[PDB]
Amino acid sequence: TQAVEAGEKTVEQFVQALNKGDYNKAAEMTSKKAANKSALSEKEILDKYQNIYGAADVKGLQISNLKVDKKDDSTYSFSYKAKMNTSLGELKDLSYKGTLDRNDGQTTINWQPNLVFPEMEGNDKVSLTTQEAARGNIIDRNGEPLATTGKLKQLGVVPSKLGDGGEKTANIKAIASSFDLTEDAINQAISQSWVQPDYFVPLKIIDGATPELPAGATIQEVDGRYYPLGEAAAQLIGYVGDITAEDIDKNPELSSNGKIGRSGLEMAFDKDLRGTTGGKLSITDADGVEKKVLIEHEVQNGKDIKLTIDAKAQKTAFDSLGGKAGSTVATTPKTGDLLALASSPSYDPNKMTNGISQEDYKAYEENPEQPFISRFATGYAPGSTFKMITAAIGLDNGTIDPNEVLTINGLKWQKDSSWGSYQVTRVSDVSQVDLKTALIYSDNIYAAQETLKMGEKKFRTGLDKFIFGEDLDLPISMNPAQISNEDSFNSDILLADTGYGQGELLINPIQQAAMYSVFANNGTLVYPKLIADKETKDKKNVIGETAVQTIVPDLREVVQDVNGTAHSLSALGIPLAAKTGTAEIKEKQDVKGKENSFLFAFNPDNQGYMMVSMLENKEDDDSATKRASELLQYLNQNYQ
Repeated sequence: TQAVEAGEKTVEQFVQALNKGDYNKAAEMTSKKAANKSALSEKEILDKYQNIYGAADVKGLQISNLKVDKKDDSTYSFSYKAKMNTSLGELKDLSYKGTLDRNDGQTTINWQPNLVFPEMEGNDKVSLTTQEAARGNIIDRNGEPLATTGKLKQLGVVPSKLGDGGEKTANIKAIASSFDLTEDAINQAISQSWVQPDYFVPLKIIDGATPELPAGATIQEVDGRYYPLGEAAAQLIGYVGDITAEDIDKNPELSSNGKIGRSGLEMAFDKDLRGTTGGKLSITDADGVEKKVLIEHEVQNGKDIKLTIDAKAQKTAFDSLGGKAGSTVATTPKTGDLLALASSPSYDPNKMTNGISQEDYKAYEENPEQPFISRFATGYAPGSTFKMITAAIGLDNGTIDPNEVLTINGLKWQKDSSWGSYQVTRVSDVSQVDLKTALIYSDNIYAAQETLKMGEKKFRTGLDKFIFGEDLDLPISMNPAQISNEDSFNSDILLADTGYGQGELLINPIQQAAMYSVFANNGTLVYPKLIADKETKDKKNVIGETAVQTIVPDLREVVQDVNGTAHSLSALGIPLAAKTGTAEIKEKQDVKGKENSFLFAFNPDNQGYMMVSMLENKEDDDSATKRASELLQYLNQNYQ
């Protein structure tokens, strides 16, 4: 037992060194090269594991059922079950066996090639052939492709067929102007270290019709990932990139030859989209004749993924933002289907997944408006649109009488002198303000006063019935919405500011569309849904049906009344309930004050669609309502 336990320790240290890829450390614990001892030297054992385990991308060698006994005077037999991960999947239930040598004061392993794979002997070889899986597609609610694998036209040049001096400069100028390329790029591309005179130097993926090809330019058809909506859905869909050696070390079941999702749904659904590699891992004898098949299965192409997105609504929602900073979310509020998740400004995913320069990529990262942000999944203060929620809560708990008229004088207001210089501000100096008037004119002072009357306890009781703190079941990285930093406001100012939607509230556009769905479901909250096949999930009695039937008619007046803040939408001539909003942010970079513009709108007749749009850090005289008519027409026509 004293020496048997030393043998158990040596075997366990051997598997550990193999598991960690430190093959030299494992080889240094083997007996001398001899018959009945080790079959190879330490360097040859190191090279044997490094070549074989490296070829199969072996990872996570784990053992079990270890048994160590005694065979001779200084010979101890050992055996164990083992499993490992390879580029063809998990190799399970392996029967390893060997002997130990306890000559001096230390115990070594009589290494044999059967400690690489169980049934290897002498100079057996290992073979691995693989077949790449084709990546599945991402499609919209009607089968339109959002992310697909298609054939791309690759424009490139051969430096030998380009010219010598003068005619070479002319062809480069002709190719640069015929395909919209800079002249310095074509010369820099053909002058890279890897280029040889006869090589095909790829320049640009051209889409559509191909112009005339000058001397040296050729078009080659190559397969690659393609995004038909382009930047219009770049943040949601994401992009794929080349797989690196570090990716394979983390997951050997990837294809070192293929693509991996780097962001968006391409990354969230990388496993389902990439499929599984086919092929065979086999042992052969000294000559290439096959002995034992360790792992074998055919290739399984990636499965498709069908979204709730409407490809036309997604493109319209993105285009309406005009490249400004903002986001738009469209839903069918009775089921939660996410028709559109637009974020602006955006990046070119086709350029990212093909060839993008360090300069163009840097321009994306240093852009102050940050096109890489998924703004539909970023927490914002909801803005004064949030009056609807505060009103609904105030109606439910009897604090708010819809017909009671507050008297408000001026554009500023504070509870008392303890607020110091701070005052709640409104835009319209309306003296007599009831609930309907406050919603039509977007009166923040009314909301702030009603919130203070209601009090924190009653206000939080109404807010807690929503989805604050909840993790939505969506394949989009996102933080749960919050009412404030802590469980208490500990401030009348913070309570009042929250009343019209801008204290420490953080609610992303998707979570806003979730909350605001109560007005299209008689007080039932319907959780948003992105995968088409998923089941509708709702939350009942979030606000009272009485509050809905009081507020929605007022929200119609926000559009229909001549002084409603969304009155420009009455030009559509469609049934609309809407609510605009604003939010002031501290900025610090300009320390002048940034203002966000919000729009909420849905069909109050059939509840067929709902929209939440926002402009982040709006330019002067710009608004979300000014940009919404086109999307509202489309949704009203196609979602009743």
